[PDB]
Amino acid sequence: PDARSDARDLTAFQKNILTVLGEEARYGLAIKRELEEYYGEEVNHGRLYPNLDDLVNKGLVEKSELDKRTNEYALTNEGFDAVVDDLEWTLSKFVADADRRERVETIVADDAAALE
Amino acid sequence: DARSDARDLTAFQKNILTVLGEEARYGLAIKRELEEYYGEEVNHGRLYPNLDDLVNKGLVEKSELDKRTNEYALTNEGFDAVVDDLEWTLSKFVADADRRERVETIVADDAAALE
DNA sequence: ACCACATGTCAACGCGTTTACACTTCGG
DNA sequence: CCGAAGTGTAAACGCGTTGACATGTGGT
Ligand SMILES: [Mn+2]
Ligand SMILES: [Mn+2]
Ligand SMILES: [Mn+2]
Ligand SMILES: [Mn+2]
Ligand SMILES: [Mn+2]
Repeated sequence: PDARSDARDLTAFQKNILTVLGEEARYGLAIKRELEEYYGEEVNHGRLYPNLDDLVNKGLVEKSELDKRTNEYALTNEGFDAVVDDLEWTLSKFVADADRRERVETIVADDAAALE
Repeated sequence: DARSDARDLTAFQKNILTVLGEEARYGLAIKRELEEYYGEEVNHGRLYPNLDDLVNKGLVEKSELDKRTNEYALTNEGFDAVVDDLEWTLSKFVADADRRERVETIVADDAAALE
């Protein structure tokens, strides 16, 4: 299963969900909150869960049960490949000269600093 | 703020800005590059409304190349939108040392492709 | 028991796309 | 001139969202 064949037709919402899960696996409403933080608005759970269900059916997300009212969503191996593939495309178009590159380098350096 | 523009746009539109972040191009050149990305035919009836909409949002400038050809380029605002989305994806991808070194090798390979 | 939490589900609604027809412009 | 290039554009159409109802769980 190639993640490219399955992840280039996803909507911005779905791709943002995968990026959130790229940080760490999360239960439903925790994803909602982090999406809400990115969008600056409220995200309707009636939109989240069906989109999580779609990503599951596409093979990009696994749905496990923490307790029998809570599910934990996480990226499959194909899901992580989808996140990597999207980043390699974004970068291949952004890294157009040396200034663009070092900009990315300081971004990644600052990100690694926040992790300590 | 760069976030407020980037968040709303659709995937199709951000792909337009990613394309333009590499280089300013004319309409059908954007079309062909997205057709290579999607691996599907891209309807021009879909592209031109989207580029124009991105102009009304102040993220793309529409200039005259010929009087049958337009050149589309990123405004400084559109660039900040591209950079902000890049920063968010990276902020959530660089979760440990291996993730960072993965991004470093990608960026290094990209830089070596420049010549 | 109480009442959050967590997720399920849907159809009226919103909205962008598809699929056309259409124009003016440049090359040979 | 004649065809392709390049872009314009609108209505049927497809298709995901909105905003709500809904169930069942876990905590206190
Ligand atoms: Mn979606
Ligand atoms: Mn909600
Ligand atoms: Mn990709
Ligand atoms: Mn093509
Ligand atoms: Mn076309």
